[PDB]
Amino acid sequence: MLTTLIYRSQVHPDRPPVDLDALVHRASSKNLPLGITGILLFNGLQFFQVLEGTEEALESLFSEIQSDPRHRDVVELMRDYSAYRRFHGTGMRILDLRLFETDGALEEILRFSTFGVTEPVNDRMFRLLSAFIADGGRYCLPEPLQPSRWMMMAPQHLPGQPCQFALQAIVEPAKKRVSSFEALIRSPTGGSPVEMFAAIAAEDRYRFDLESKAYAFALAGQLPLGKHQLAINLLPGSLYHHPDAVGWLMDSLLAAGLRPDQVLIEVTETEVITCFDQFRKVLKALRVAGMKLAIDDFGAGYSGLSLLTRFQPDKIKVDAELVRDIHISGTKQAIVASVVRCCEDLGITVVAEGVETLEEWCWLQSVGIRLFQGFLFSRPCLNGIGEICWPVAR
Amino acid sequence: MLTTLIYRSQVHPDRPPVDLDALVHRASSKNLPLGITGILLFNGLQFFQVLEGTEEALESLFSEIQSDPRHRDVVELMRDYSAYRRFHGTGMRILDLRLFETDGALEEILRFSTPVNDRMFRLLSAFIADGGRYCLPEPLQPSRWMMMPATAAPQHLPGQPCQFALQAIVEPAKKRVSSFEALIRSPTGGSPVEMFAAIAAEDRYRFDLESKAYAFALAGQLPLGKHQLAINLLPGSLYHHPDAVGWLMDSLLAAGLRPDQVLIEVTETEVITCFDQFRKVLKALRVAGMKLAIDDFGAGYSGLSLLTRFQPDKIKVDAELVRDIHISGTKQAIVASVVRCCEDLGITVVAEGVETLEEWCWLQSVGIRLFQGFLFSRPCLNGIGEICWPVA
Ligand SMILES: Nc1nc2c(ncn2[C@@H]2O[C@@H]3COP(=O)(O)O[C@H]4[C@@H](O)[C@H](n5cnc6c(=O)[nH]c(N)nc65)O[C@@H]4COP(=O)(O)O[C@H]3[C@H]2O)c(=O)[nH]1
Ligand SMILES: Nc1nc2c(ncn2[C@@H]2O[C@@H]3COP(=O)(O)O[C@H]4[C@@H](O)[C@H](n5cnc6c(=O)[nH]c(N)nc65)O[C@@H]4COP(=O)(O)O[C@H]3[C@H]2O)c(=O)[nH]1
Ligand SMILES: Cc1cc2nc3c(=O)[nH]c(=O)nc-3n(C[C@H](O)[C@H](O)[C@H](O)COP(=O)(O)O)c2cc1C
Ligand SMILES: Cc1cc2nc3c(=O)[nH]c(=O)nc-3n(C[C@H](O)[C@H](O)[C@H](O)COP(=O)(O)O)c2cc1C
Ligand SMILES: [Ca+2]
Ligand SMILES: [Ca+2]
Repeated sequence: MLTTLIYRSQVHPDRPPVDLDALVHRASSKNLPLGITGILLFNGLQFFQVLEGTEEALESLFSEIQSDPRHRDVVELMRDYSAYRRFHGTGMRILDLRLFETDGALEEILRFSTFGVTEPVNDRMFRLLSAFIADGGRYCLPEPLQPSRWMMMAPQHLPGQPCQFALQAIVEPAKKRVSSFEALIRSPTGGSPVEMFAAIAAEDRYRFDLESKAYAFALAGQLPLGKHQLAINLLPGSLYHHPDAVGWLMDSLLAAGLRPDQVLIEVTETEVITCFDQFRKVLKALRVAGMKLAIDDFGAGYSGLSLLTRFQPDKIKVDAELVRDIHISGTKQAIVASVVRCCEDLGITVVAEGVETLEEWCWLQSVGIRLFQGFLFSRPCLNGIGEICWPVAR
Repeated sequence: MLTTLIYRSQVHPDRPPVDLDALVHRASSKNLPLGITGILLFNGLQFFQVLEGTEEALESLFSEIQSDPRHRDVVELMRDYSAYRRFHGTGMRILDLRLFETDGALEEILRFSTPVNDRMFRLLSAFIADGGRYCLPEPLQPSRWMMMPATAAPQHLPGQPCQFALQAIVEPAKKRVSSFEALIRSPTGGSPVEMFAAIAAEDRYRFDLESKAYAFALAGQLPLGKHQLAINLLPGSLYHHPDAVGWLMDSLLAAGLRPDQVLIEVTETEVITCFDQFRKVLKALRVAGMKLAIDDFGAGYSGLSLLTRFQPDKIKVDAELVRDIHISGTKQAIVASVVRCCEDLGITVVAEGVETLEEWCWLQSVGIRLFQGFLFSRPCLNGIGEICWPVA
């Protein structure tokens, strides 16, 4: 079955320039008997390749290409089924963009290429080609943000309590600064939030979720606290199945020596979406009281920034599924960069969570993320502040 | 109940400089007895104002401000309930941003106000850093444009269980018609709601699919040419007989049309509820060669997570996001982000329900080039309607 594969990559500027002549001669000669067609674009620093052929033949070739030491930062942009070949000729075509001016490159592409009965601008492949020609260095990973240039550098449990809390830090690595702490619920035996809520009767889970926060506020009250935000997770139901849940949280946090502005509530969009008029009453009560709110797991389940027409949170936490393998996904790169920009324009804080690798941290930083949560920096610490690992040079 | 109101605006660059001394002086003197506080930022071309006070007082004030001839392009950025007054003891005060060094303006603000964890402060920072971002350019001012006149030919086609109205999707910068969208009508000329209500509930999926033959027949006889044909389908009507894609393929080819010429429109709200069955339809569409568009993008608040699963050829920005975009900083930020994301992904963006020049101008400023709405073209029963173009 005919398939299209589109990727971008970049060269090593430190090494001798790649023989473009030998590359394209051997490519075109290998591709032809395998039924592989397409075009290669080169701007002096970046490669852009469109590959056409069977799914099995493109998977075999991309594996060899990803593995090729001539280039790095290989980012897949498109991979889908096709009805016709766009490129024709007994081999791989190549354009050195540096030697074309203004729109001569798009002119040479359109010489031998077929884009159907409608205008070429109606083809996604052509639009992706145009975007690389007009502005290719856009998602080119900067040299200081190359992952290869980076490397990475006590408290007891409480079984007597009905619940305990683990703390995970939100960090800003550029200033080596802890931004805030998120409280994660744990069972008396140190079990997960799943295990904890499973032990609670279903009709009592909303009330338990709200009242467990008294133990989170108390813990935060005994810690070197001072002036970091405390994020707590709540179901929206737990907030409005109660006569004054906002006022209850208010009394509970103030008795622990915390401030309204220091406490942030984390809810997801999936949880909120079914009940806007119910939630907007709760958010209003939170705002007036002085408490903050984040939209958590933004990317998982129902997620869109058109949600921001209903209300604007103080913070948006980008889901770990958008963060996962962002270094190779053109789709995830575009989406996260879009979130960063929208929130910057609206004055909404952005946190990327589930950050596990340097490659994730580096690419998230290139698209504008400054606040990070994940195992790479700091793991959740039961009833205390865990150690933070900072990325250092070399 | 305390409320915060934040907006930005632009001066008239060809008119004499307004005495801002007298403006702010009178403002501060009027604001304080009414329980209104805040500040004004000025960079030479743009204003940025924070207003604090009751919902009633700020409503009354902002209404006078919106009608004020001293400025234009008033864009509301924030309106929400507030915990406390950030500018207590300051009815109104102006800061000329050109009179400050790099962090100087922000440090002055903090010395007289009552902080990066505050949304108001972050919005203040954004205007100080890059305030010219959503500043509407001079050639894109609504007053610099005017719509043109011009002839349609609607025709009743008998012996059909349904008819189709055609509305053009246009590119005004090239005065070019991109595509035509087929909108179903009853044999009498009634709405899509009027048509489907006459069909039995369990036969509505089949009817939706089968009716498309009459849309292809229309398109082939209009000569179509190098134009796309957009058709509206329920996802359910696509995974329903086993050969639904193949049926549609046979029907369009017999009409003289090409696969790449036909685009399928499914709404964001209906797709998200059935990813699992839509996936096999997606494979068949791309093997066959037909295109896919996500319609009403934004209406189900799940467009971003949808682009994670699959990438359509086109998205059509919901008419609600287009509505009042000229005064909504929220919608301006959202649409501009969507446009930027789609540009990176190679997805075509079309704005829906474009009714006014104000909408078209601000849509243009955030990157949109394809437009659908009553401003340019109204739906025409079984034919190509007349198209109005904006002229400078
Ligand atoms: N794989 C991976 N995981 C990472 C990484 N960094 C952090 N995590 C983890 O992801 C979870 C936090 O995500 P969440 O969306 O808050 O998801 C949480 C949160 O929703 C939650 N939860 C925690 N406390 C409460 C609570 O008090 N009430 C409610 N309703 N939910 C809670 O239950 C979910 C499961 O939480 P946890 O076991 O505490 O697991 C934590 C955590 O350890 C990473 O780099 N990689
Ligand atoms: N206020 C305003 N409205 C504008 C403007 N421009 C276009 N419209 C209109 O909005 C509708 C097109 O949007 P839609 O989301 O496709 O909404 C359509 C579309 O979803 C639809 N529809 C049409 N044909 C079919 C069909 O064959 N099958 C299915 N399932 N739905 C269809 O039913 C809906 C109702 O369509 P219509 O009566 O044809 O009404 C059209 C149309 O006249 C504008 O500038 N301002
Ligand atoms: C940017 C770039 C594009 C490439 N394109 C192709 C290609 O289209 N076809 C191909 O066979 N090899 C291509 N290669 C080379 C392969 O990665 C790999 O070196 C080659 O398949 C090995 O073949 P050989 O050693 O048997 O000659 C490309 C390499 C780079 C860096
Ligand atoms: C940039 C801008 C900001 C303004 N801010 C205020 C304000 O904060 N308070 C106020 O009373 N008038 C403000 N005005 C003036 C009002 O639009 C309007 O002229 C005034 O409220 C009319 O009331 P008056 O006739 O009693 O002066 C502002 C005008 C402009 C152009
Ligand atoms: Ca959380
Ligand atoms: Ca439609």
